[PDB]
Amino acid sequence: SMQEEDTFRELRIFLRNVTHRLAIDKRFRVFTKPVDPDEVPDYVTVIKQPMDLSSVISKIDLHKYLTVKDYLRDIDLICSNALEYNPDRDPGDRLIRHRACALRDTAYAIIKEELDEDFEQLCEEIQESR
Ligand SMILES: [Cl-]
Repeated sequence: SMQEEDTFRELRIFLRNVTHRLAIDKRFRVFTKPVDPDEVPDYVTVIKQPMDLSSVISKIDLHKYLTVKDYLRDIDLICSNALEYNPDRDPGDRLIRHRACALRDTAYAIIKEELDEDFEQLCEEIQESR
C-alpha cells in the first residue's frame, strides 16, 4: 500500500541521516569509500563482501533495506571486515580495528536513542508479509 511505501520512505530518510552522521566523523574517513584495488590488491581476495558507507548510501537509495536490522548487518560487516583484514598487533591495524568498532558502536548507540521500537517492529512485519 501507499502507507507501507510511506513507512519505508521514513526508514530511508532515517538511515540516510544516521549514515551521514557517521560519514562526516573524521575517525571514520577510511570507511567512507571502497578500498582502492591499487593501494590494496589483496583486499578483494581476502574480503569477500566489502562494505563502506558510500555503498550503504547506494543501497538505501536502491531500496535494499526494509528494516534497521538489515542496515545494521551491513554496519556489522564494515566492522568485521576490518577485524579480519587488519588483525595484527601493530598500531596501524589496532587503530583501524578501534575505528571500525567505534563506527559500529556509534551506529548502534544512535539507533538505540533515536529509533522507535514500534517503527522497527512495523517495518519487520511489512517485510515478513512480502
Ligand atoms: Cl589518521
